[PDB]
Amino acid sequence: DIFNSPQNKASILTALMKSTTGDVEDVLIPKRFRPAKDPLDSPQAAAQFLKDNKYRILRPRAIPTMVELETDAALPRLRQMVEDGKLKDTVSVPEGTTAFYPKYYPFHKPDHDEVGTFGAPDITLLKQLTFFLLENDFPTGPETLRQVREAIATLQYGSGSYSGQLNRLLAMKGVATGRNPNKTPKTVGYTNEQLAKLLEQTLPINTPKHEDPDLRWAPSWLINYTGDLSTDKSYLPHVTIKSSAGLPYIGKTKGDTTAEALVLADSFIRDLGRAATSADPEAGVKKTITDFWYLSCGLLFPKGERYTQVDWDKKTRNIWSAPYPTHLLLSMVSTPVMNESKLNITNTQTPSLYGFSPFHGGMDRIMTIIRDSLDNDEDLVMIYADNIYILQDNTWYSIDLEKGEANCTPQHMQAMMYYLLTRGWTNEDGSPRYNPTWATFAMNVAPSMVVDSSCLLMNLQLKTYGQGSGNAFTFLNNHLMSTIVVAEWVKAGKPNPMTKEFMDLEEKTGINFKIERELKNLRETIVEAVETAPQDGYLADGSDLPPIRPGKAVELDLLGWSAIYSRQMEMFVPVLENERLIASAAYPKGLENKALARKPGAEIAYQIVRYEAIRLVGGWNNPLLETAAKHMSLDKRKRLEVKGIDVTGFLDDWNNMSEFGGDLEGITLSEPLTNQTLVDINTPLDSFDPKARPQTPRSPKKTLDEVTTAITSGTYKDPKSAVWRLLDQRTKLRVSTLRDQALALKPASSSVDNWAEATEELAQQQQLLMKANNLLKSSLTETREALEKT
Ligand SMILES: [K+]
Repeated sequence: DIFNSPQNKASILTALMKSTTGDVEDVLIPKRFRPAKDPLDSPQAAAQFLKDNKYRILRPRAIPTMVELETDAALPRLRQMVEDGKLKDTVSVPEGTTAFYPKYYPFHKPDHDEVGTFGAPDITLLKQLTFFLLENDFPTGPETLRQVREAIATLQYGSGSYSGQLNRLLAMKGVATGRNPNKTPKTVGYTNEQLAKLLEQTLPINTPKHEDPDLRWAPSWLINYTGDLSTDKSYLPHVTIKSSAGLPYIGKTKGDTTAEALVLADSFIRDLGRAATSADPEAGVKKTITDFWYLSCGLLFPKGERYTQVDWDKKTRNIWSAPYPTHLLLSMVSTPVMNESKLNITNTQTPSLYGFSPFHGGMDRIMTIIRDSLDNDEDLVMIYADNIYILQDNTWYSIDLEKGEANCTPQHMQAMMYYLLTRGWTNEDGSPRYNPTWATFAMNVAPSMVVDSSCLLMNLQLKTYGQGSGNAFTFLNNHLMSTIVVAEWVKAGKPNPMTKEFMDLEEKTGINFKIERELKNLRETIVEAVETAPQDGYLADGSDLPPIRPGKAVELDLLGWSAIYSRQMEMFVPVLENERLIASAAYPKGLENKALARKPGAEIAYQIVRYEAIRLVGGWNNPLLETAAKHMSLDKRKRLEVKGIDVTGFLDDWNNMSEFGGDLEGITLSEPLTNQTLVDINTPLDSFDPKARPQTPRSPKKTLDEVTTAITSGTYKDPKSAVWRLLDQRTKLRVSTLRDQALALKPASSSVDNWAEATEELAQQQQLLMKANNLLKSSLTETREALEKT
């Protein structure tokens, strides 16, 4: 026995403990990340950490124990549903004689003790990329491989840690109260009417459909159930059935608690309305607020993201999981308006990017606007929640509010409520599409329920600094804050984003922000993108292959998208920003959709979806990534065909299972991705003429620049409409005045004969009584005080 293939001889100690200590490291494959043990994973350690860092911990409040009530007694409008056996005959409500302190313990995965399939990097793809690189002469191949391996080695998809969540809360407090403490719109210098005039341009809205119910009813009254499928309708917002119910139902989904949410939402709105018109509105309103304190406390859910391994315990984004009744009531105000307001820069003369999709010509419409602005030597601004985009001095600037939500004051949300109730919930005659009860909830209570309220982590009831990220108004409040920053930029004579004059806008507004991207020589970059467009492959000559040499991309990072010029379509098309593309390839999310995960059909289809989606979003233009992902999806498809396993239904309706499912609803993945798929996703319904875009619904002819100029002159301090004047006065008057405020609104709300004249007289009357400083107190402060009572 001579020349036998060597086998590793090791000590019995090594053998016993299965040690790889001696073994040669395969630098081609990164080791799995194992999160450290978390020292802040106990209520004692977490509370001490927060105390040491001067973070406010509230005196804990208790929720009454659950009591069973008859569904038909609690929800009389749904008696028929109970009778038809379609709805449970009992509801579990917090009306007990005893009470409990709520506890929320979220799961953080992976963790020190569990490094499993959740958050696993795509090592199979890494191996496929490696092998395809050996077999193919792709000039961009080595860089693609390096990038995917580096993302696997440095990032981690998962739900962070308690330390990450706690450190994140500190960062939010610092944004809100630290270097640049928050400022209410009034402190900055804006009245609710002045802000509404800016929002008419930055966030154009339409009124809800005339057939949509006004804000006059208890939520359950918007449910019409008879049994007749043709007439059965809910006029309420839609909900994510598998999402958390929030307080007072920890561990339950919205699906398990819809009847309970309706009972609680009905009760809160009913009690509030009665209290407001009672003999003592202050005592009654404060009692209702205290009784339903839990409707203002969000479960501090750790957000799943592709975090950096080194900053695993330094930063974990949180989702402020709003109580289902609060969510329902807030959504009743925002959704009917927003559903009718998908107005953005591609379809309306507005800087708004609300409802934007880069697909179906969207990216090309943006590129046309960018090119025209560059040609006409004009500045350009675009706004999307906490994202600001500025085109000035042949440069594309991406400005993001620093931890956006943390900059929010209840007054910012109150101004948004004013905008929605004046511009949205209004009839053609100027009369309100709401009653005093709804104006009370919307204007006086709602902003202090989700802004500067509280959250729950473990058994700790913690202060929330700013607005709760994930609440129904997150986008709207963030968009209003960006509007203030942009308005201040215009006022300051449009200082370049790289200057101190631009950075000084942080103090002027009390809103923290940072320049995230500076894309220099824009005009030249766009020219290069067109010139370098390949003649070969997908969207070039139409063949089902990636280009040998991909063209230059205009790296706008416009809501995560870059632009590529297509010779076949003679237009710019979106491709997911490189860094996001690589991170999604390295750390794919799993089947993260309800019970869907238990459906073998969905689980199986997902494995194909996962690779098809990575190709669709931009992988198609990365020769190595397209080659490997195509191979993998085809292999999976072939196994199914050979085995006779049908998942076509899940492949057709794939959108629900992919982080990329948005907008791409009309595309099907039952057939493999081809050049047609790419043509289809990029096909516009209509040709584009920027000059043909309709102007904003309100103040059409006016631009944001014109409105800013008017505001600096002291214009729009007060609305002309008496109905609107009453709503602005509502923001200044203390809760004890609610019964009298209800009387001032009743004529316009009831649309009585001569309501307009009556309202004018009542508004002037109210205006006079507001000369008494004793009557002047923010109901938002009164709400917070009542919510925090023990
Ligand atoms: K701030």
